Amino acid sequence: MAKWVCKICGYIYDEDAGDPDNGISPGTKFEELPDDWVCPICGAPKSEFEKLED
Ligand SMILES: [Fe+3]
Ligand code: NA
Repeated sequence: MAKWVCKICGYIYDEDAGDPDNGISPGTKFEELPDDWVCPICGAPKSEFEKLED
């Protein structure tokens, strides 16, 4: 699955890992993260992530 970078701090949201400590099971696509999910490192909103692909 895809990976997304936090353009603030460099955290990688890896869809295969999810974010279970913050309520997100492995395999959750970035689009399906709740609108108010934030970077677990710096708190950046979803708007500050970019998908790692061409
Ligand atoms: Fe961040
Ligand atoms: Na933190």
